[PDB]
Amino acid sequence: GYGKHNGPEHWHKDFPIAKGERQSPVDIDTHTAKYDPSLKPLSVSYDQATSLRILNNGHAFNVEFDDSQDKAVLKGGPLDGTYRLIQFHFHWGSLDGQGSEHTVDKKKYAAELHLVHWNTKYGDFGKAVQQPDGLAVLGIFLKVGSAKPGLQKVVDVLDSIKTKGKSADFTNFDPRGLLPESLDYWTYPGSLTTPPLLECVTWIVLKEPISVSSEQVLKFRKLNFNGEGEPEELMVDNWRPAQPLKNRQIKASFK
Ligand SMILES: [Zn+2]
Repeated sequence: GYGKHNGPEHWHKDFPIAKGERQSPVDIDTHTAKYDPSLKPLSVSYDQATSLRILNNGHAFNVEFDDSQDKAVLKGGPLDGTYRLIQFHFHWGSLDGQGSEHTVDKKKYAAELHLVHWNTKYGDFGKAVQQPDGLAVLGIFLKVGSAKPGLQKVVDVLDSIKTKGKSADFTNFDPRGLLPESLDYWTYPGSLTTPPLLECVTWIVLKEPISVSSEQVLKFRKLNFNGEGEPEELMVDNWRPAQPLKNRQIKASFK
């Protein structure tokens, strides 16, 4: 979890890879990122996306998709091959001034959306996480301002999954409603940002944030880390701090 006695600063004791060479998130220093003209544009094909369910797993809430066929896929950019969307989730703060996992020149956003995809050549998500190129996660920053209409269906169902382990049917949700206008991105190799912290992720972090209203993000902060009938602990600040870049270069698709 993310408390004072089991937060990210303790994870290394159970998951020694927490101190590894390609851990995420990181600070993106925009002046030392390298423009790489050989990076292709991202290809996001989400028209046939089939959402199934939304679940409070005690760390965040996940919206899960049917990933048994190539329905919603990410290609191009720095990627070789086809990556299927399996779930998305957010990280957010107790205050608007924090919540994102990645930072841009040390600037924190109010929240960060992760669309998680796995490389179809490995057959399933479980095998993919064991490979250095197993996952691609698209990261999108949220700043507080105008409401995001395409997010509201998610906000409205949160009441039904308040506590850990609760799930609700969540069909016909279109993830295209959560993308910014521009798909310019930074990319670097990294890890999952929750345990088991495996170093299997190609990160693709979009330069343009989306805006959500204060009321929308306030509703995220009413969820609970705990299960029903346990003492209430609000689900806030479920973000891991920036880790050292070590021997990695962040590349940019844009100048
Ligand atoms: Zn995440």
